[PDB]
Amino acid sequence: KVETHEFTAEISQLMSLIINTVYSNKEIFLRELISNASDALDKIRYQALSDPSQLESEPELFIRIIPQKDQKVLEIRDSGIGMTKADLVNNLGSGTKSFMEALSAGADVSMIGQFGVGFYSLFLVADHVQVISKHNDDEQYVWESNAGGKFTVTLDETNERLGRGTMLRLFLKEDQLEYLEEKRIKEVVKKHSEFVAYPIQLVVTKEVE
Ligand SMILES: CC[C@@H](C)Nc1cc(C(=O)N[C@H]2C[C@H]3CC[C@@H](C2)N3c2ccc(C(=O)C3CC3)cn2)c(C)cc1C(N)=O
Repeated sequence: KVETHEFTAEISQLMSLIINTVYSNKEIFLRELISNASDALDKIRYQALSDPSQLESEPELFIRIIPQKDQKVLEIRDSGIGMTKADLVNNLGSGTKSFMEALSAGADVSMIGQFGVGFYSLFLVADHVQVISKHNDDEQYVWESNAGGKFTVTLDETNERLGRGTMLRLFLKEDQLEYLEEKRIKEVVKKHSEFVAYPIQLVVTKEVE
């Protein structure tokens, strides 16, 4: 059963801004999303210093990028802490207002991650997103959205089990399909995410002839 919720007004306004801006360095979306993954992996790793059974839901700590060319979808999966349904309905934090203000004063989009709202840079290159997530002691959910208006949260009894962590599915814009290319992904990872302290896997798929 689907639950529908409205974005705060400032989030809808941020989305509309990002999805329509003409920024010439849109590749930074991948850095912002890998930084969120890294942070989520740090959080589970450090909780597990007190309580190592927290890692049992998925013993590997990794980041995994899966272009799906048939679907025009770029997936980014991590085995970090994940998000509770509460994180998914009410959000985490106000970073959103503080970043539109910042843009007003000439701030660069590349600085979105200083304000904790790096997730939304994905709308530089995508017009729809699914967030699949699984937190310890809660269920697996799909959060889904176009850019502005409503988002939905749905109990996930259909998809592959994450074990623990998060998978973003970016539905790429027709002008940004280069982020399905292996060499483009590799060089953007190496340029902006060179010092991430977790392995970054990239899946290349030979599709059936
Ligand atoms: C603890 C996780 C953190 C370290 N990393 C991540 C953070 C995020 C992230 O930003 N999600 C938030 C919460 C959810 C899911 C996407 C988006 C932003 N949503 C919402 C939800 C609600 C609202 C609202 O208007 C409120 C109703 C009024 C706005 N936005 C993500 C997506 C992943 C990771 C990660 N890879 O693990």
